[PDB]
Amino acid sequence: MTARPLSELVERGWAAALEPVADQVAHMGQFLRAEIAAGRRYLPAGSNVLRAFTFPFDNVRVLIVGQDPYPTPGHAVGLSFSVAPDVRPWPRSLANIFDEYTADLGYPLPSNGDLTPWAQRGVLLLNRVLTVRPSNPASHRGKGWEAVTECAIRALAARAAPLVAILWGRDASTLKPMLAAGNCVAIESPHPSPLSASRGFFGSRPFSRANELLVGMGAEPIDWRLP
Repeated sequence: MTARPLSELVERGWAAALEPVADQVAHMGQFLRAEIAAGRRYLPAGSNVLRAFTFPFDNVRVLIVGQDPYPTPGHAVGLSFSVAPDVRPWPRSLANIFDEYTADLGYPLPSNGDLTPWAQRGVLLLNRVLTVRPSNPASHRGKGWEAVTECAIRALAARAAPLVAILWGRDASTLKPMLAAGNCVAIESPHPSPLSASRGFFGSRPFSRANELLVGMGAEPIDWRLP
């Protein structure tokens, strides 16, 4: 977060949708300042923390949920699982996601790990916790992000609009009630995560299944093709 008001930090739709957690967003901005004061660091970069909320709220057709950002410096860029275009090699999680991408859609291996194009086409790459202390996985659990991303997810589900949800950070029995009060929400089950690999993730066909569900709900499919 930051010191600007919600309308200045995130896209119009998202400002309105996250209105009820305006204060909590302000608190997280104050939390991040006080971490720098305490001599601790955070990822991703301040300007990337709410990056997922900078693509139109009205356009989101798919939700992909993760838990925490990458704990390794230079990985986390504020879209779940994405890395900056010059990051090589990819993290294990993204390498696994991309194996499934090639198996499911038949496309070639992406040129890099930048998932911006998915975010542009209305895939919301949301982590439940939007910051982490570097080299310390899950270090910002319970610091207040959970209420923000919960409000994000409940607001997304309350739209009169199609939504498909892919859960890649487990937490099914937490997330599934937030998505159940929606009208046109289909949840991909079961819920392997990228590191489940050959014990459930590979062959889960998340991308093709999302398009079949979208088309069944009267919506356009996602063009998953990365450069």
